[PDB]
Parts: sequence; structure tokens; C-alpha cells
Amino acid sequence: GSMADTRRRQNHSCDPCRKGKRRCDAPENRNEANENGWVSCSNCKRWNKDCTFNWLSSQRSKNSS
DNA sequence: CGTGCGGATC
DNA sequence: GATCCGCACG
Ligand SMILES: [Zn+2]
Ligand SMILES: [Zn+2]
Repeated sequence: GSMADTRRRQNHSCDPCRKGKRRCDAPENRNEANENGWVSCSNCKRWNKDCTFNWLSSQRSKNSS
């Protein structure tokens, strides 16, 4: 494996994370995090980006439609 | 205290 | 497209 597998699938990364190629804290519950008070993962944090899984929640699958 | 990059596999 | 992952510098 490797490495195969080696990657993918652990907690999902924020919009800016995927764009900067970085893993993160903001998990599948990042939204619920903001609900329980989140902030910014390590990425958006260093780059004061925009920790978000919303537009995402709609960009990925959502869909919508 | 930000800054980005190459990779693995579909 | 997505997720992981560090790192070396100023
Ligand atoms: Zn992130
Ligand atoms: Zn973030």
C-alpha cells in the first residue's frame, strides 16, 4: 500500500485547503463545528482564508440542484 | 505567521 | 475533485 492508498479520506479539507493542497481539521462536522463554535482549520488559519464546507456542501453534492 | 507544492487513485 | 502532509524560510 500503499500507497496506494495512501491518502484520501480522513476528515475532508476546506475549499481553500483543497486548493492549497492541505489536510485539515475542519471535518465533516466543520459546519456543526461552527455550530459548536469552530473558526479556521490549520490552513485557512495560516492563510486567514475561509474555512468553509457550506458552499461546498452545495458545490460537491449537493446539489443541486 | 503566512506560503505553496508533488503525489496516489478512481 | 477530493483528501493528506510535512516542511524550511523569512
Ligand atoms: Zn482546511
Ligand atoms: Zn479551513
